[PDB]
Amino acid sequence: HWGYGKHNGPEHWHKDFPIAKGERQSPVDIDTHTAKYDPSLKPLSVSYDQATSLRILNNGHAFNVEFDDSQDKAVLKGGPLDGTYRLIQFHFHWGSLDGQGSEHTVDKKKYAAELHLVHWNTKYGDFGKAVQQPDGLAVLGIFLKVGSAKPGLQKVVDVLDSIKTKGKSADFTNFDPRGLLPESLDYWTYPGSLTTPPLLECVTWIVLKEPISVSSEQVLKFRKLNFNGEGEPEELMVDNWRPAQPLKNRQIKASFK
Ligand SMILES: [Zn+2]
Repeated sequence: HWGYGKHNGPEHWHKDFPIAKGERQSPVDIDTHTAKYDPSLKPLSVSYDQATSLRILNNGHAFNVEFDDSQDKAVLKGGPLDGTYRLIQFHFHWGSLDGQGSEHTVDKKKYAAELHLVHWNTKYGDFGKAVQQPDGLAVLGIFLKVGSAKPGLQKVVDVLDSIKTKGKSADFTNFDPRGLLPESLDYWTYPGSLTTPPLLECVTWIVLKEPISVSSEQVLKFRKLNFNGEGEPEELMVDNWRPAQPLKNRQIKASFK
């Protein structure tokens, strides 16, 4: 099955998922000088006051913090979006060392990690229908750099030892994703895809300009996770990022100058 090794990593995915070589694949390099400032872009509306986290899952490629998406309780709107998108889960991508890990890059710079808050368009009723539509998902992408600790991340870090291996989950209630946001909501946006199989071309990407700072100790705990299941040969969950894909016939727009 697909993964992030020599034998099954991103450069192999096209064999099972031919859309990997499609016209709107993610992630991409954000060339900051080429991105067009678009004064028509609205401020992002992130409304997470009523978010209900339920559970955290090691799915063998990342860990997902899952939310109750049975009502409009944690929603993204505004920005480049028309309508309302409900938060279903967040997860991260990260590296074996601090010099790589992000999926998007900024003028070819790689960050230590990247957070993806995944939301689906309520006009399609459920996530599985949304991913079949070109405007089905909105993913908020946030870069992580290593420096000061992110206090709001620590609850996530300190549950990872309970979900070390693929298929483990743990109760994860009352977690407030507002604690993972940077101060500014300035953003880049472009049309793209999920960055994991099935690589569906259903995403409006919203990538924040300002990274959050996490500590080296926080990121080191991410790197103690395992891709493998319980008892299997240990293969650390590191370098679970897809590299930048061709931009093709797309424009990246900036909300800011
Ligand atoms: Zn992701």
